[PDB]
Amino acid sequence: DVSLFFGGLPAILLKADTIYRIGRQKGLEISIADESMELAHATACILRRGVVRLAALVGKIFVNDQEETVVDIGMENAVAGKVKLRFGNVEARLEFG
Amino acid sequence: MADVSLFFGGLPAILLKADTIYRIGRQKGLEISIADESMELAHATACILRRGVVRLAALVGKIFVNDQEETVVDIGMENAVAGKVKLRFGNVEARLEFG
Repeated sequence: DVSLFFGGLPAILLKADTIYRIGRQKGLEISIADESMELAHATACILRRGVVRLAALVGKIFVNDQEETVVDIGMENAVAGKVKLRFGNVEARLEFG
Repeated sequence: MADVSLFFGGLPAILLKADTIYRIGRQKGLEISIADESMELAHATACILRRGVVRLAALVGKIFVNDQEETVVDIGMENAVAGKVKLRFGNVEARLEFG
């Protein structure tokens, strides 16, 4: 249903009822080694069926180049089923199935 | 001082460490796992945003700060009375205490 793609990783198949921790800290669901990412950068969740919530913690988040603090994203917000994300200076892509 | 602790009734205080994402929910194995029906499995997160300031973000569940609903909120000593800030996660009462 909702997949998250960072360069160099397998697609992350986002599951319900799970808090995804995103940062440069090791041992997180999404640990990215890039120096532009904060140790505790952000968190993602499935808010309800087909809808992902992203929340910025210590790091900044951009959705299609617009800064957001907290944002809910579903297929209706996508272009050709995709959304560009950026965490610090690290780009990623969400895809809705 | 820059000590910030989270209290859920009759649980030991959780002292919040910098650069750490605290998962808050009913799911077992989280930093803050609370067995209450009104807590969602993936309810919220807390993290030290900067010295003496905690950011809380509501995920699946709702958060209330001194009874006012918030989605993302930053809380430091300026929001405390006698060192305390009242929080609610769903129907679960909690408080932040600032050193």
